[PDB]
Amino acid sequence: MADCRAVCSLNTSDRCDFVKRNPDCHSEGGYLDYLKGIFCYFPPNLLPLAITLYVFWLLYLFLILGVTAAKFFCPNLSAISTSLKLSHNVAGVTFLAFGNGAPDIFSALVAFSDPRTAGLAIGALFGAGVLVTTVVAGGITILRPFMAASRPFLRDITFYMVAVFLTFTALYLGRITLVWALGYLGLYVFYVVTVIICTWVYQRQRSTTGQILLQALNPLDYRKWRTQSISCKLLKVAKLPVEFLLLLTVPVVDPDKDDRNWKRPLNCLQLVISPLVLVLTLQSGVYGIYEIGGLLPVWAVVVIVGTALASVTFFATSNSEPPRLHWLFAFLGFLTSALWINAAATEVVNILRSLGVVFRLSNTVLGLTLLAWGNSIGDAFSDFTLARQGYPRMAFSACFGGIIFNILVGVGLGCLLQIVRSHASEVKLEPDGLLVWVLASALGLSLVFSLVSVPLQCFQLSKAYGLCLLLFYICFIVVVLLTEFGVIHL
Amino acid sequence: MADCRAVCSLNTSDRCDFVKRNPDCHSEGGYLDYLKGIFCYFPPNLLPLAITLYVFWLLYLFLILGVTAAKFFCPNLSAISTSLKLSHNVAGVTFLAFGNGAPDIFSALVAFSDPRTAGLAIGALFGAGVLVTTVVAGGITILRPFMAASRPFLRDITFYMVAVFLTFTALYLGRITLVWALGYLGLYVFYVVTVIICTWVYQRQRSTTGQILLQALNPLDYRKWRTQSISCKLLKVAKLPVEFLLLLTVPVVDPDKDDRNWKRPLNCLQLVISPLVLVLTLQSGVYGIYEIGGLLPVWAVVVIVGTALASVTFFATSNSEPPRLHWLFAFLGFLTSALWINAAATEVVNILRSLGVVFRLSNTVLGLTLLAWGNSIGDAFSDFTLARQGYPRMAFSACFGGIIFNILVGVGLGCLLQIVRSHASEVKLEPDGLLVWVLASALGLSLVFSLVSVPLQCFQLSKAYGLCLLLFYICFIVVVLLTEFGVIHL
Amino acid sequence: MADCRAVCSLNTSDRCDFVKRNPDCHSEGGYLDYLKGIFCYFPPNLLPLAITLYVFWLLYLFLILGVTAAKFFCPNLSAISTSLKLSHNVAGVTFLAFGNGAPDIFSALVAFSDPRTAGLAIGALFGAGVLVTTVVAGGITILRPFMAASRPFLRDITFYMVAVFLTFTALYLGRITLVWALGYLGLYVFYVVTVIICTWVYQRQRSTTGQILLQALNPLDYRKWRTQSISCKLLKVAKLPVEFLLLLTVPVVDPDKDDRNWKRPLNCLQLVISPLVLVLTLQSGVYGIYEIGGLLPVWAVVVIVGTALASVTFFATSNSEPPRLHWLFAFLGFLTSALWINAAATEVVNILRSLGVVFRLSNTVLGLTLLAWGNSIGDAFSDFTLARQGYPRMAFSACFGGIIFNILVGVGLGCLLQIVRSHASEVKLEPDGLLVWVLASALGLSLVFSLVSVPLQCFQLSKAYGLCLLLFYICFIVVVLLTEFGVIHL
Repeated sequence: MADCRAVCSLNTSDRCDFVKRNPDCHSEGGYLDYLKGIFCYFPPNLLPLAITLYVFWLLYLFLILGVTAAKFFCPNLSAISTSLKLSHNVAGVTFLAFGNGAPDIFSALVAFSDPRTAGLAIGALFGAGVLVTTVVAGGITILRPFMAASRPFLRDITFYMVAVFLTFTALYLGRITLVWALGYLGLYVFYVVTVIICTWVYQRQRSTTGQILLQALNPLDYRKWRTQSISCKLLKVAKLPVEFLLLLTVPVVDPDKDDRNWKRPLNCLQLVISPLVLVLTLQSGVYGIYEIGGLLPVWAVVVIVGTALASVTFFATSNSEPPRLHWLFAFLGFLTSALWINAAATEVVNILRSLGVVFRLSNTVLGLTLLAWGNSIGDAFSDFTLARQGYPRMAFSACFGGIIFNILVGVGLGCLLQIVRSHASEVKLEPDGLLVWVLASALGLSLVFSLVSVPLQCFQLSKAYGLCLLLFYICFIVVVLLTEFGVIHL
Repeated sequence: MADCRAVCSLNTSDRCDFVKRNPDCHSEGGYLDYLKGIFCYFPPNLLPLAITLYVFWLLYLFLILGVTAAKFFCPNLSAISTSLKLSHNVAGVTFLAFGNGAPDIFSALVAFSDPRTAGLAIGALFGAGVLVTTVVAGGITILRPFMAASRPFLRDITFYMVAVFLTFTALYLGRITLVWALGYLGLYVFYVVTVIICTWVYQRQRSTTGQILLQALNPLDYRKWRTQSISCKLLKVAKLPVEFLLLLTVPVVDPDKDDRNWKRPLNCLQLVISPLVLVLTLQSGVYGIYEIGGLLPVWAVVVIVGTALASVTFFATSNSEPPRLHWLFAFLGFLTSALWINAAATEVVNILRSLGVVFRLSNTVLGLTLLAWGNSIGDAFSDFTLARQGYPRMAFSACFGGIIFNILVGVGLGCLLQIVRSHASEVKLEPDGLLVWVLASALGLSLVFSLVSVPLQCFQLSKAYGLCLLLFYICFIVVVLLTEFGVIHL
Repeated sequence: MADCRAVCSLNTSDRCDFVKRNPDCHSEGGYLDYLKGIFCYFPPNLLPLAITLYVFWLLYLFLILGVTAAKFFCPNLSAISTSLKLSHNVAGVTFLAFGNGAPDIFSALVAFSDPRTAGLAIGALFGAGVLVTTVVAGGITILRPFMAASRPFLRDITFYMVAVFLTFTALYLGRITLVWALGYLGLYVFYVVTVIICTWVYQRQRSTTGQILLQALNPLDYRKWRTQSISCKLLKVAKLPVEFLLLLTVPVVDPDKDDRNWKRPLNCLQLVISPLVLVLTLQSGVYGIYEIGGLLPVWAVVVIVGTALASVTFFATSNSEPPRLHWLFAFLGFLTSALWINAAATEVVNILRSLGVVFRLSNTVLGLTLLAWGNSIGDAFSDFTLARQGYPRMAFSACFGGIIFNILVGVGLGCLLQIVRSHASEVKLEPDGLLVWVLASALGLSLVFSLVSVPLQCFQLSKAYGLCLLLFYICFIVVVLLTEFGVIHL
């Protein structure tokens, strides 16, 4: 079984056949085989043509994540937070945490499925934790200075430190048993229960149709369209199709407007469209193709129920006033929106992974540097967007809550599933070199620096904190890159 | 002669006898031993519980240093500074320097008594210097931004750099003679004389009884007691006994009040209590028990003289007006207060040292770290408290004056005493590894960074300076810890 | 051929003869042989007194660069910028860039003349780039906070990154051909053309005699002279001769005054003095003595033409009103002033080089530490002075424009001249150790940190950016020094 990279040294005539019968280059989770397109479709003598196009494609992806987070994800999450009268810390700890941590948990599971890649998975988790706790927090503090909550910050950082030290001990022992995974799950459940109980205790003390449908689906404001410059007009033309598709798919609820963005026919159609998208997209449509008893597919029952509910709500409410349950739509407008993030992020990885092969690079770098960046690009986008809109407290609290979520839930679930499926009494962790311990030391240093600096700063997070964190991360990345290339021997 | 740690692998029945028979399991400073209590006094099984108790004890110690510095040390020192019309720089250079540097000098002497531990002593001095010049200054600048005096800062940093480079040369030569120690003493005397002369030259240019006694000893304000929360009430109850004892022992003079905290009967009793405490505590009752000619003990003459003076001042002054020499009491209220710091700090070390055995570590690096932290914990407390109260200039100047004091006086006195006692022509310094030179390079880097940054900042010390110093110290500590564990081979 | 340093171990009687017949450790550029003066002139038994004198001399040099930049260079450059209505970015990109980069280009040429020193030359270029991009920018931001232009900053940093990566690739290949040098020259020409075109496009969118001569040459204001303190008076007395000489030599044009500093007789004499100085200075007289086919010397024609022009302008204008071409004088008042910088900087190097020969100074590294500092001392002085006067944008833009200038033009011209003179098809670059790659990684890290930080800061360059850069540079210098002395083995 020759390596996949050997297709580069193999004759151009047989490269496509080698790919068709070569494994170790068929990552999934995406939708398009990029290596296949490079090596079989586009003219063999235009290698670069596909390349530059892909680069452009990559840039287009960074536009999509720029829009979905700016217009639909953050406003829906803010409406959810306002409707339930939740504090910023609680919302950041639970909702943004789940939305930013689901892909990381899925990647951790798919990596823990193979005992060989357990070290790669734990290293990727540590790298993502380092990146989020340093660079995301730094940008959050720099973009919008603010004052953080003292008690929730101390509580969250203490819980995160406990979780990190438990993971450190588990890695040092080189093995994880059933008891460890059960303890991780119990610790996360206890953290959530403590959040809810403390928040509750603190809360007690203070005491025609068609034209409106076409207009709602029009993303172009002609009055605004007329006054833009040439570059702005071109950017708007580029953004138009994806914006129209997202408007068609993702509902939005904004409490800042008197009408609360109520578009009765559009919302009724979305009540059918969004669940269908969810079932047809989750797990790449495995549940969509699933048949209930071999007679009725899941998607058919889904569309039937959606159409029934849409007809009921169409005949139940009027155009003038939005129903009292309108905020529930925001929940849907959240969930689907989060999905529109995740898939996009996956595609970004499918870019970085592939082009990489063109220039064979070390996994001691591909799996630890680029994989964590691809996993946390959605978190970075969402946190920066929320910081710009005017909610720094929530994003800053999520910056630790989400990472606690990934570490605890991902490690525990992966270990439990590996134990149950393989019927093994333990899962063995193989430490691949000293780079894992370097990552661990960097994470510990970042956590200690934050815990020492923020209370000493009287909880007024200025820009110097973020700038110093940025310097630290850049220096750490440079040190790691120098170590991998053999310049520094440890 | 087996190592003391071997008591851990030895049978539980003979552990107490093993501790008793070996004098090396003994530490001089503490009023109370700890390893003996862990082994013999406690039930062998309840080993964790006792440990937790000690942890609690440690926390209680951090409370004591929190009170003595906040209520008695800093106000007395401020009254002393105001009475003599001294500038902030002068007071920080002399008085706070002596008060924060006496334990470091004592430790340096007790370490230089043994030629083997000379390298450990010089490394501890360098580590304490690094910690004070970086972390203490960083916290001082972060807690309260201010504008520092340019000329005294430049003078102090130049003198400190000269002293550090002289120590560097002495260490490189690997030997210290009588001439070197005499030069160190002469340099410190010249520094003090220059301070006095320059300060003098500048200003010339600019041109019933019982009820009051019981009330003075009551630390509880009932009106204030009623309005505190449950946690605050519990904290006050915990602080009450030590506060009462300190009020009984340490006089305080506050010029901010009209009466200047004049409690005539309490002060008269303190005039006898404080000297008795000084003689009975200094050198662990060493001078404490000595007898004058074998007939009259020192403490008896002390109490006789104190009672005579107390009777004289009782019959000499009235309750209405405080005597013109009242500020002299502040001097006493300073000295005893400083002692109340030092002993406490020692106890903290007796915690860190001990528990260490149970989970021993690398004394080579640890001696350098935990020992310096224990020595400088009092300096850190005093400087942070003074910065909070509103005197950043004085603490910032002390941050260099005190370290000049420790380096010069400790090294010179240790070398002189070792030469005189052992009748040797020189004292040999053995460089233990490259970690000493790493410490030296870190100290030099910190000094160069300060000397380049502060003048370039127009002497307006902001928070970024301290935050950057904190990052530097954390990174340096992480690098040292990684080097000691064999991850990085030099 | 024994090394020059061997003169130190050789007998004092033959040291001067050895120097007279010693070809190594020598260099030409200044107007003095410092080693000859140390080892032959001053009494052989007074090694130190003379050394101290040189130290004083060095300090005097730092005074000269302090005056010429403060009084004549920056005001003339500001007048040039104001007269042509140039933006700050354009002026910093072209004029200050040439003035600060001419000596670096000359040193790069004189180093590329020898194929052995190509690695030393490229390392010196990288070190100067690192120092300017970090420390100079840090001081510029700290001394005067400001808001930078976004688009020119992004453009300049992108061009600099492209140039640095091209140099990285050329060094990795270990060879430079004619095509590479021609591409470097074409890239610099394209950069200049893009600057001019973009700048042009933007603005289109917005749409008796004797007494006055003696008074002009008097640098002492008696009214101001009377009120200074003793130290200030001594400093003024020390500065008087060089100030008088510079007033005699360098014309100055200040648009802030109504008369625009018009001194008709002094300017007429300067019209002859300045060109004569230029011809009989640059190239240390190299073109200085060449003859016109023996028909006449160049200096004679120069003084004849200067006297003719001076007579014409003397008979052409009056004392009351300055001519419309007066701003052209500023151009001259710029160029000669820049020369008064360059020579001084060279002398500084002739200090550092020499005293160093006395010591066992290194070169592998030192040739890159002290040489870059000596080359960029003029740039640092000019940028700090311009930042103090109130033009931070121009100096900050020059901080990248000038370095682009040195890298591109110096490398291209050196390679082209070496190829043409030696008739070789390529120039071979020998990488001397890993320190060159360490320098490259440091430069890349600094550039990445700037490109990530400045846009994230909303282009409001505060003091924390500069302070963090200063910390980074100090740490990097300490790491390099530790690596060279064998403490850290790579």
